[PDB]
Amino acid sequence: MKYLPQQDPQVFAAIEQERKRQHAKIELIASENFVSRAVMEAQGSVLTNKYAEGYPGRRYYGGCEYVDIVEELARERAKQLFGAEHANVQPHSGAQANMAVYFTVLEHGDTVLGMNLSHGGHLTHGSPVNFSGVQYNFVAYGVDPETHVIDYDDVREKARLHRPKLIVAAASAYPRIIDFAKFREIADEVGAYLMVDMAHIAGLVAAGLHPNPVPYAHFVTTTTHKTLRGPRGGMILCQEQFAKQIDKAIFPGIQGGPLMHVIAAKAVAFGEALQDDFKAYAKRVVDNAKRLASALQNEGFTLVSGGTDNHLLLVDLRPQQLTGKTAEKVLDEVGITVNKNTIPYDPESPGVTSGIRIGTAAVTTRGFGLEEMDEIAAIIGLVLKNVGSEQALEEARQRVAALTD
Amino acid sequence: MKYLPQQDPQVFAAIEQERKRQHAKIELIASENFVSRAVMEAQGSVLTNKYAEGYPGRRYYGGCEYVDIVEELARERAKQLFGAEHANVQPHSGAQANMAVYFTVLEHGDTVLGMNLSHGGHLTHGSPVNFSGVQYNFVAYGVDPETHVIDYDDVREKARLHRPKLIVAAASAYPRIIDFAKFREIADEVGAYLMVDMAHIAGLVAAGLHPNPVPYAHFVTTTTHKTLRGPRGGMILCQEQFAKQIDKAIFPGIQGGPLMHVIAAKAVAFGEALQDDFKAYAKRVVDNAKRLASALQNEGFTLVSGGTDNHLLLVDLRPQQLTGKTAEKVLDEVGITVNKNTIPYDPESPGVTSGIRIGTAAVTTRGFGLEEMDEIAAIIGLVLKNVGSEQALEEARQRVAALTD
Repeated sequence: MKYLPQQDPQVFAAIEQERKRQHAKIELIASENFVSRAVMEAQGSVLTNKYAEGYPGRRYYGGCEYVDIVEELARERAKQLFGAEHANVQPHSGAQANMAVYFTVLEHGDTVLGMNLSHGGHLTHGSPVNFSGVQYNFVAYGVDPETHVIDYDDVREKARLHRPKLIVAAASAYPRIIDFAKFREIADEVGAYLMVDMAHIAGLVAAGLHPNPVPYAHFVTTTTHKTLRGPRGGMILCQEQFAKQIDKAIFPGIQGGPLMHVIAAKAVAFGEALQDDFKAYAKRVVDNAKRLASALQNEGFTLVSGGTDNHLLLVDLRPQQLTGKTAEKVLDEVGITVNKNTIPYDPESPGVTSGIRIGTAAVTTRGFGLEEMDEIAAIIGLVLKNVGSEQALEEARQRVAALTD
Repeated sequence: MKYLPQQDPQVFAAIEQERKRQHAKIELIASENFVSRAVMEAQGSVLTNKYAEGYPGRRYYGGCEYVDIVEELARERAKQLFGAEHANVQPHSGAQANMAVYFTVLEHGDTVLGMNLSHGGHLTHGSPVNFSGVQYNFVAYGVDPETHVIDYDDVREKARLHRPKLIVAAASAYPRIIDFAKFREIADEVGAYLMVDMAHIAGLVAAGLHPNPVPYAHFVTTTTHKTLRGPRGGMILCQEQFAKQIDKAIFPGIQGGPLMHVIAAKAVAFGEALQDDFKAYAKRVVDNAKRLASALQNEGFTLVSGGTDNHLLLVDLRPQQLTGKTAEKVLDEVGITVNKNTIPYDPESPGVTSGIRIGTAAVTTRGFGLEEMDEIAAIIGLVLKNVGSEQALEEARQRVAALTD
């Protein structure tokens, strides 16, 4: 940076702290990643200056010829990545992407069927303190109490009982492949739309490592910043039949001016995802997660569902008589970043939990491989089996530093 | 830029076109401005990588110590700028800032009283194709048919008749000072909350050139990217009594992860606005608008309300037998960027209009003064009085180029 250090020493010092923090820690928050310098440069461009309400070639402001090129690049590359008939790259976030789909097909008070939030469903899939649960009548399906795999007969029963207008599939903390074909079959049985929120798994889908929801779902929502490794924001994919309605839902429905610089950054990220090396990256993410899962099991940990098919895993800490809150805190002390996370049928509150959620997307981006996964698991074992030993924690600290260099 | 040109030639070429366009044109879109290089660098930082749901010291993710510093800098500087008791710097946009306030105090179907959209009110102040008009029951007050000043007796009558839960003051196309004291008096009479959407005038308020709504309003919303000259995004100000509710409305209510890099950019912009030179800048904006108004009147143009108290003006093109659409198009041909805009009591549709909206914030940022305002008015006169003369348009083109260098 050249101008920020002089203009704003306070902001610059804090940004520098954050940059150094991102290098020093072992980042295992499953929703996080590290964007490329190209993505960041696009976000830091003069495109922030442009009002561009509307869509390419159909804007409500003059002078949009070039931001139109940028938005169309984003849309076309997204369609190439996911094989979708239509893309809307304007959503400000995952929240707004989901909000727009709900606004498109539902009226206030309509019934929606989503994944149980404490089994892996997201805030925007019906929390009573979120617009989703306040605006629409959410009901929930669960995972099997033993296998922790989505119970598709429960999806079906809930759908047949409650008769939702919309069914939502996908999750913030589900470690297995989701069967979109079965969701669509159930949706078809009850005459419901199917929305798939692929936010977490989007990069894996792009790389052919998770089944693609696009051919099965009426609407696919996603963030651009998780396994897709792009800037912070949202996106909607859908068939041409819903294109006009979806676009109108984003604008003039729920947003105003789009963030053209972020949209540029989206285009860049999609371009990166189209490359062969991104496919190799995504395979390493999944390979690393499986290796980490196996290594943690070797350390004596129980995993929700018994492992992972994707980028993330959930440790059930009940065998260790630890809460997720306790584990999160102590791991923070040694430089490992995880989230406390409810496990299916958790006896603890969401503020406490019996689990920790871990993902490999970020560490894989920084070049971690199988050997590093073994060591991460070993350090987690050392820490969680010796929470009261400051010497154990100091050893962990040194081993974490050894990994981040 | 260093990495983008190599990684993504297509995106880079389009960004470069846009950068050059921003230099070449006379930018008179009233909602636009040019951010500093420091603001852009903050947006292009690694802060995009950080999930930070929640608030400073009260986050749902570990490792937020430094993004907390950044967000608190934004909040404290905003409070210093506007004298507000509380700031929420997380809203992704003006849309989301307004959305959150509505979510805080209203239930589905509640009556809200806002400015007539064709008299200057914004999309999010009750358009039937926007969430505001779909979710809540909007009624409207108007300006006087002759003076084009808000009719405060109409505000009062509408309030007493319809009994709104909330009154919204502020506008996207109102060239005069708004009397927030009168709005609060009316709000008090009917037991309604008062929200002021100061998006357009925020920089002028910060500079003491427009009365501050903060002491009169329960909630003040704004964008950060208009006269405030910051990054693209939203903000909410309110008294401490509503702080908790407002914060909960933004998260977990209507958003998820905030854009920490944009929040950094907000802090930077607020820091710039706190400086003496920003006050001088804002005075030049208002001085320039008054000069431009006078100069246009000298060219024979009629202005809505007969001039301006702020950064923007509205030309009533009926005396010239031109539509706003026609004027917008021909000015585009010569390198002057304006919006078609409905005038109060417009006989034309919103797709056609009888007016153009012009603002001086952007041209003032690039260093334009009073002499430049005279020349801009002269060029607009030359163009709009000679729409059928290609030689006149070519002369205009050359004079525009002369201004932008």
